[PDB]
Amino acid sequence: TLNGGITDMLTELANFEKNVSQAIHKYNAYRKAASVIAKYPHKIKSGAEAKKLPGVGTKIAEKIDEFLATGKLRKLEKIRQDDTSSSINFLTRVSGIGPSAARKFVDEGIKTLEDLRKNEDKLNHHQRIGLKYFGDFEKRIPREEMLQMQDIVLNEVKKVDSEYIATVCGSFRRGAESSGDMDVLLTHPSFTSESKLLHQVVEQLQKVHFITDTLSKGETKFMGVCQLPSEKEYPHRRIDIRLIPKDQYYCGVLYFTGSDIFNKNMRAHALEKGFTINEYTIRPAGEPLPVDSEKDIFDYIQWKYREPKDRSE
DNA sequence: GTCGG
DNA sequence: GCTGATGCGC
DNA sequence: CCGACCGCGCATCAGC
Ligand SMILES: Nc1ncnc2c1ncn2[C@H]1C[C@H](O)[C@@H](COP(=O)(O)CP(=O)(O)OP(=O)(O)O)O1
Ligand SMILES: [Mn+2]
Ligand SMILES: [Mn+2]
Ligand SMILES: [Mn+2]
Ligand SMILES: [Mn+2]
Ligand code: NA
Repeated sequence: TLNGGITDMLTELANFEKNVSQAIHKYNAYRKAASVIAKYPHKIKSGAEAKKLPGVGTKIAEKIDEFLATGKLRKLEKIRQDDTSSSINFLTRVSGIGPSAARKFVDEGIKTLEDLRKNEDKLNHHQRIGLKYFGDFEKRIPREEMLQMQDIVLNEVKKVDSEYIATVCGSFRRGAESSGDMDVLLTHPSFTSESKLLHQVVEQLQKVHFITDTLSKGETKFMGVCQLPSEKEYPHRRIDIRLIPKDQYYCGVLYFTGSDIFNKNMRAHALEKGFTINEYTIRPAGEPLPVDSEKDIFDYIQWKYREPKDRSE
């Protein structure tokens, strides 16, 4: 809230570069700037003050100067008013509609939610589900509901087999008071880096009607929809489940706890210490080093350990 | 769009 | 009917 | 001043 007007501005520019310009590196540049400014403990008075921060450069400092002077950004004003930009931006809020589908739709005059309904036969399964739950998927999930969801998943998992271990990661594990979705990391002793495990868990969650819909499902990843049992229905929620080798659990939990900016910052700092981190391993790239805890990974790269609650960048 | 090389 | 190409979310 | 900034699992379909 300290520099919220600035970070909101940079976030809206990011979304434009992602959805309309299809410029993913600019999208990420804007987000890294919004992130670093969010962390800045002073109220920003000038573009030059902001330019001191790593990731804020010449062009953002200028935009910051204009925002500070006028209270707005002319570039954003023009985008908002541009029918094609505005429509593409909008359509990409449907899960399953990305920059390419959005732009194709808009070129054919499909431009609003109603139009998508009028044309559901042009949508694939994922997009039809995105449309069906459009409002629900933009609602946040209160931590109290996440706690009930956790209990359902952790118990139904234990029903299928007691050696399974499910861990809710993402913003929940970082202790956020609300979450955009539910991210679940799954392990079983029989699946290691050598050695239907996911399908058994998915189908049970379907059996007790927690999982309502499927977006994508394979041997190691499930993307779908779930809903707490009900009164007014609870909203339908996005749920992601990943099955990962048990001996790669801690790299996995580190990664899927995030945040995504934190992961970016860690993989870059890793390189600055001779290491390379991914979702599965940490390597000097040579053999995967041994890991028994998240802190093991912090140690290797000489960072002070950070509890999950301190990785929300 | 930014920054280290 | 198959599959390389690519989109999507992450 | 110029390139790196992750790369992958899963679904779809244009082009044979
Ligand atoms: N592009 C990316 N680069 C690096 N790491 C990435 C990533 N996308 C996702 N991740 C990682 C970190 C997230 O915390 C985690 C879950 O990704 P997520 O898409 O569920 C976002 P989350 O952090 O859970 O907040 P929320 O909005 O859902 O409440 O997976
Ligand atoms: Mn999440
Ligand atoms: Mn989300
Ligand atoms: Mn997720
Ligand atoms: Mn990857
Ligand atoms: Na979308």
